[PDB]
Order: sequence, then C-alpha cells, then structure tokens
Amino acid sequence: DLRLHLLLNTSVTCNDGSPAGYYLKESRGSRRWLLFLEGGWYCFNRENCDSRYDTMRRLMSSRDWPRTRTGTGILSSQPEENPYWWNANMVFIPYCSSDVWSGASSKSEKNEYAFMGALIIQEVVRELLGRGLSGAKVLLLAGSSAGGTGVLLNVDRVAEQLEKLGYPAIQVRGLADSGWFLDNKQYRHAPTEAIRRGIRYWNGVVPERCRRQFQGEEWNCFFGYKVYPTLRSPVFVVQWLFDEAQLTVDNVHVQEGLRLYIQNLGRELRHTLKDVPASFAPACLSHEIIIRSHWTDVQVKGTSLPRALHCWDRSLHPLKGCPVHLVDSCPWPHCNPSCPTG
Ligand SMILES: COCC(=O)Nc1nc(-c2ccccc2)cs1
Ligand SMILES: *[C@@H]1O[C@H](CO)[C@@H](O)[C@H](O)[C@H]1NC(C)=O
Repeated sequence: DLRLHLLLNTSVTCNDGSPAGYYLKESRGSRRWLLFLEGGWYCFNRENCDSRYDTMRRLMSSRDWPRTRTGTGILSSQPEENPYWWNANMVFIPYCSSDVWSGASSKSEKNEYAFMGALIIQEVVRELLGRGLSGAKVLLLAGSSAGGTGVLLNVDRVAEQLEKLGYPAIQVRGLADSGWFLDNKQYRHAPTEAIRRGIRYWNGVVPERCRRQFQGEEWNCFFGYKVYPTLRSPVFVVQWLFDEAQLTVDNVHVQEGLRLYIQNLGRELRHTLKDVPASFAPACLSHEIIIRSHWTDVQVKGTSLPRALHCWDRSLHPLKGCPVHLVDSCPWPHCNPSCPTG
C-alpha cells in the first residue's frame, strides 16, 4: 500500500477547490523515485465538466479519496510482479484536474473550476524533496493515457525545477504509456478542436521549445510526434500500434475500406516512432499497460517491457542482446502472439 498525503499548500487544488495530493510508499534503501500520473480523459467547457462532476467525481475532487492504494505493475514492490524497479520509492499522483496535466488556473469569481495539473505536479515534487527525494539519483516521471501525454508536457519542466532549486545531480527521465496520439482523419465524420478549446479554458501550458515553434497553435504540442522532438530529457515511449482510445476518437468500432484504414493507422504510428530510440510498440488492440498486473506478459521480438526498460537504464550509464527500440512490423491487430487476451 501507498499512503495518501494531501498537499500542505492548500492553494494547489483539484477541480472543485479541494486539496490535491499524492500516495507514497518509501524505500529508504533506494535512490530511485517513480512518480506516476493517473489518466482519465478530460473536459473542455462548463457543460461537459459539470457532467463529469456528477458521475466521475473522484477525477475532480479529493473529498472521497481513500487513504491507501495498492501498487500494481510498475508500482508494485514485489520482484515477481515488477522485475524492473521493485525496490524504488513509489508515488501515485491522482488525476483530479481534467486538463491532461496542463492547467495553471485557479477557481475564482469568473472560473467555476480550477485547472492546476501542471502546478499539482509542480508542488508534489517540492514536498517530496523534504521526504527523501533530495537524495535521489533518478526521478522517473511516468503516466498512462492522459497521464502519458502529461509526461510529455511536464518532464522538461520538472528537470528545470530541480536545477533552479539546486539539485543538479538528480537525473529526470520520462515514461509515456498510451499517450502518443495521431491527429489523423477519422473513419467516419474531432479531437484537435476539443484540445484547442480546452487550452483556452484551462490556461494550459506547453513546453517552451514546442511553444516557440508553433507560436494560437499550442494544441500541436499535445501530440507526441510533434512535441517529443523538442524535449531534452530522455523519454521512453510505450504505445500500442492499434490503441483503443485512438480508434474510439477515429469512430472505429471487416471489409476493404476499414481494413485499409486500420492498416494505414498502424503504418503511420510505426513511422512516427522510427527515430525514437527508446520505445516499445506491439501490434495489439489494447489501451494502457504499465500499472496493469500482467504487464510482464507482452513481448516484442522476444523482449518484454520490463526487460526493455532495464536495457534503457543500462544505456543511460548499443548493448548485446539487451535492446531498447522495439516496434512490431506486422500489420494487423494481434499478429503478435503475446498480445493481451483480456
Ligand atoms: C492529444 O490528446 C491528449 C489526450 O490525452 N487525449 C485522450 N483521449 C482520450 C479518449 C478520448 C475519447 C475516447 C476515449 C479516450 C483519453 S486521453
Ligand atoms: C502555494 O502554491 C501557489 C500556487 O502554486 C503559490 O502561488 C504559492 O507561492 C505557494 N505557497 C507556498 C507557501 O509555497
């Protein structure tokens, strides 16, 4: 179990003004720290945020949060569930800002909700330094789905924060799981407009180099293949080639037209990853993996995800039989036999 801590700075809040927080399990014999960003869609105006507050309130408030949480997958402390980082300090950061971890706006007389995702992170890091993060060797910022995109938007800001605060020895890295989306044409007739509206609603912030490239066009930086080239911190990318959330936004739920559509989607995703040296992309129909209990099962070219992440660690000290770039080439869902049956 990871135990809950509400933020001492109560001005950093969830959507409804309740305090944000984090769950922590601390491993005093380790100098590695894993900070995981929860996912769960987003909302982009008053009307659909109001709907989210009725039936998805734990994603908008801490008032009902439980006191402990079980670490699963990469957050597990058992070596046989987590071959990669079982002895690390574990942190789970709940997603209660509905802004893809990008907001920096408080609740006011003109704002019904607060969107503080970028600041919630910003602050979890601050309070953790007093609980042992000051002695870390590596800080891995991880996340799934909306949290995976949140890794891409925030990893360089965390690195900059620790540099100005006087901790140049902490190596900040990122692990983005199922947050590598394409702004492609739908199968039937959209995401990009929802993101554009969201940024204005949230006062959303994007990384500085990406902002300077696109200059009204900041929505571009929410898409993996466009923002990744601008990042300095090392980032490992985990992405199913046929992600279920990507197919949902494409209005896909088999004859020739749809066959070509699905094959072209895999090809395009595969193309966007070819210059990404640390990546794991199996040809499966699924969504999220790294905090799933059976995340050790899937393999690409005979290498599991826990092994590929270990090989990544070694590379940051090509390696013989310990690869870090693993992308399937076969063109149809579940042509990899190790894909989840679920
Ligand atoms: C660039 O976008 C950032 C992002 O996080 N987008 C997401 N989209 C979803 C989603 C949307 C519709 C149906 C199922 C899932 C989850 S997260
Ligand atoms: C609390 O957080 C807010 C928003 O991030 C910030 O303006 C303020 O300086 C913080 N207070 C303290 C005491 O750090």
